[PDB]
Amino acid sequence: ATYLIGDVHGCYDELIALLHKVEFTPGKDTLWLTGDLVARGPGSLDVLRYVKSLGDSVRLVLGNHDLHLLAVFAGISRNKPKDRLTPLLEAPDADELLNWLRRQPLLQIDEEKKLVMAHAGITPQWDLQTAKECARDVEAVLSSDSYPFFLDAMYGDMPNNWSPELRGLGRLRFITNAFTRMRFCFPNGQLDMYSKESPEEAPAPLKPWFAIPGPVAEEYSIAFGHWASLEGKGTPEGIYALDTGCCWGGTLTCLRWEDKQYFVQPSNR
Ligand SMILES: [Mn+2]
Ligand SMILES: [Mn+2]
Repeated sequence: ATYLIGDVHGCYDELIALLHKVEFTPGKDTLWLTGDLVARGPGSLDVLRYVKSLGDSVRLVLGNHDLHLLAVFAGISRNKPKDRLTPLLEAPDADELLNWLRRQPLLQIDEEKKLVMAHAGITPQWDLQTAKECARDVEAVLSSDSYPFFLDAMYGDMPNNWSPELRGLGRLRFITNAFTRMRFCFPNGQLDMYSKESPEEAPAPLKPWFAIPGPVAEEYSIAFGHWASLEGKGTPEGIYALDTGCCWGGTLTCLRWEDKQYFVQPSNR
């Protein structure tokens, strides 16, 4: 069976309880995770140890908190107490866990399931070939010996409009923002990097990225996490918003792909 779970955010107990509810069995089943494995919840260290141990039984995409953890580890960014990352950063296997984490994808594609995953979704300004190339380019910098320079460069809110002509720092920043921070778009597909509200709470003319017809969404189902204020609701056919806010006191959601059946684990608080 194939299971897809939204942002875990260090909620190790809820993750394991949900996997036991569906009797997840590595070697028979595959787990897809929308990223943001770490921060806010208490068990980021246990989450990373477990997800790394799954090997080929898990298909991960990196989220914005996963990249932020890497930036803290590399001395690029300051550790925020609220993120609760210190046990992971101080662990004796921190190097092993985080060198594994930075090698993971930003984008997963299964052609037989006609299924795409990324943390925030797929901007409507990208076709599939472009999304693949952009994921490959950022994955290459993150997996390289020089990844702290990219982590430092990734911070920024501009440019917010895609063009194949983008080069350099702006190209990489846009790619990172589209895969890991996107929520709202302007009508022309341009990213808005400020509003984090629900679609009904947002100011005009902002619309969800998935409300703008895009070439990927026209041919593939898209699963994503990230947008907790969406509460997993309000999406069109073929768009699966899996982040129901476990770390915020919401729920952890798991979708089984074969029958589109949902399983939910309440937050422990
Ligand atoms: Mn998140
Ligand atoms: Mn996120």
